[PDB]
Amino acid sequence: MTSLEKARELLREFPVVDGHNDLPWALREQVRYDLDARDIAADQSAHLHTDLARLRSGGVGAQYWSVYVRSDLPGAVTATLEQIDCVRRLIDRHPGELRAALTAADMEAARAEGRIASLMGAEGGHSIDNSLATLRALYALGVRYMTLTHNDNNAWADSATDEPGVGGLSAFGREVVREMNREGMLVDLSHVAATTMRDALDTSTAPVIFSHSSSRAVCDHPRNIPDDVLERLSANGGMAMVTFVPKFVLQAAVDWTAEADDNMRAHGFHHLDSSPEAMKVHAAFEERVPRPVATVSTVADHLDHMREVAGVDHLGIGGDYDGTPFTPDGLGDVSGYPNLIAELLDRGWSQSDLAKLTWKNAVRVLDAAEDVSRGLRAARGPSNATIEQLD
Ligand SMILES: C[C@H](N)P(=O)(O)C[C@H](CC(=O)O)C(=O)O
Ligand SMILES: [Zn+2]
Ligand SMILES: [Zn+2]
Repeated sequence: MTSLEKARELLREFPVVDGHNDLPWALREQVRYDLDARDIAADQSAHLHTDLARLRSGGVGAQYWSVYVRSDLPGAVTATLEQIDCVRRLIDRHPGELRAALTAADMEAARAEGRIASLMGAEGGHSIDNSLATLRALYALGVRYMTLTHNDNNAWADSATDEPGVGGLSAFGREVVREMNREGMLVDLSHVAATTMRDALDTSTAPVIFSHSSSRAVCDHPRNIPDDVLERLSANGGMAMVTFVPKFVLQAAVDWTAEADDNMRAHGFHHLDSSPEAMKVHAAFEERVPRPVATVSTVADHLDHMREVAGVDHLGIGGDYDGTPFTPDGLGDVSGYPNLIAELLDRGWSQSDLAKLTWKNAVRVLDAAEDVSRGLRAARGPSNATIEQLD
């Protein structure tokens, strides 16, 4: 059979545990959670990267649904609760295809019955409003990982896409990691600065993850992971879940975006300005310089290097579907995973290597977080520390 046919067979046995899908945010922005307007039980290809049929075609067996909220707007906690509510509603609306998962055991139970294990991951420490009790509340509601920062620094952690702040993690930042370790919430290092990555690895007593980050050695961009950090994963026991974002994985795209941003500033606009006037400037740039397109090969290049440095037992996949506008050819939506697996097969990846990449590593890591949590919960009570006291 073809590599694609083989890929589908392999995924039927050990499906993909995707680390970051922003369907909730997309639903929030597109229809303000009017789920009937974007029923994922129907074909949503015209509006979203995600729907149930495409997830099945793509071989997704577990999904960490992102409950991301903007860090540049007030009421982050309320918004996070609304994002969590959206995930809960989706699970309740589609019992035949989805199953809520809070543990590694739940993930296996879902796989055994043929349902997509649905977990939640918060994206940005701003979601806890400098409150450890709030962190515990999010865990109680089902959140199983939290990206320490999003695109901007918060009071206790530095973002890779912001200027240096506290120098990685502040004293309270380390306290947050300790509490996440005690609760059993995975520390997600995507988005954070390299300094923050190292501070988190020094502090965490549990395996950490990168829900959606690729290789900095392959593509030099702050959102990607440095080799020195990848090297520490084997000891930490964590995993880096490769992402598909073109402007992060394709060199030409990284350069194009940098030049597009410079062009915006050249016209007196902040590179993130979305006004009609700013859009005119960007449109003119794309007119003379077409946007480069990434491919499955681009993503495979990152996985090959990540495997060499981090090890096959420390890799995963975090597509970032519905969280980013552009996608690599062959990975246009959630139904594309088989194309990536086929490419890896053509590159010599073994069936067991691939089962680890898609399913086994993710389950091991969540189980490890649970194991570390059992020990810490029995050893001490929860922290009542405040950011004022520590910082
Ligand atoms: C804003 C989304 N929750 P995200 O998941 O943070 C997507 C970005 C890339 C982009 O803006 O396209 C990233 O992950 O770094
Ligand atoms: Zn992100
Ligand atoms: Zn996101």
